[PDB]
Amino acid sequence: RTSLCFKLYAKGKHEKKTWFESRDFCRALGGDLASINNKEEQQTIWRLITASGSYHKLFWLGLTYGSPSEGFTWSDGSPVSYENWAYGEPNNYQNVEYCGELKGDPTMSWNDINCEHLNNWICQI
Ligand SMILES: OC[C@H]1O[C@H](O[C@H]2[C@@H](O)[C@H](O)[C@@H](CO)O[C@@H]2O)[C@@H](O)[C@@H](O)[C@@H]1O
Ligand SMILES: [Ca+2]
Ligand SMILES: [Ca+2]
Repeated sequence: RTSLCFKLYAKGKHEKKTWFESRDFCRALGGDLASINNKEEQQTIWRLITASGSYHKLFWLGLTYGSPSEGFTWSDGSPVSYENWAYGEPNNYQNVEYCGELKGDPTMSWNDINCEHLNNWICQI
């Protein structure tokens, strides 16, 4: 009753999803794509990664670009109260990168990528 819990969805290519497909999946089970709003949540997700041996994997988070006057937003509506972008990111590479992915290594860094790319994902509930 006092927290959301996180769950990794590491998938082979035949079951990977776009950002929107991943958001729809997490919402259909009663949650949303995961937001990382502070260092505590970052640590919780890193611990899940260490527990699963799911090392060096990339995962969709709930980061998505809104209108120009909103900038990057979290799908769950939470504030962008913490940022852990990789160096130079977000860079909107070739003008087509509007969704955020986690690099699931010890840096736990974020990168904007094309929303239609197939990826693993993380839900919260
Ligand atoms: O592929 C687009 C991506 O390319 C470059 O990033 C590289 C690396 O730093 C990333 O961690 C991995 C995983 O996304 O992708 C590339 O190998 C950068 O130009 C990056 O901004 C861009 O999104
Ligand atoms: Ca949160
Ligand atoms: Ca990028």
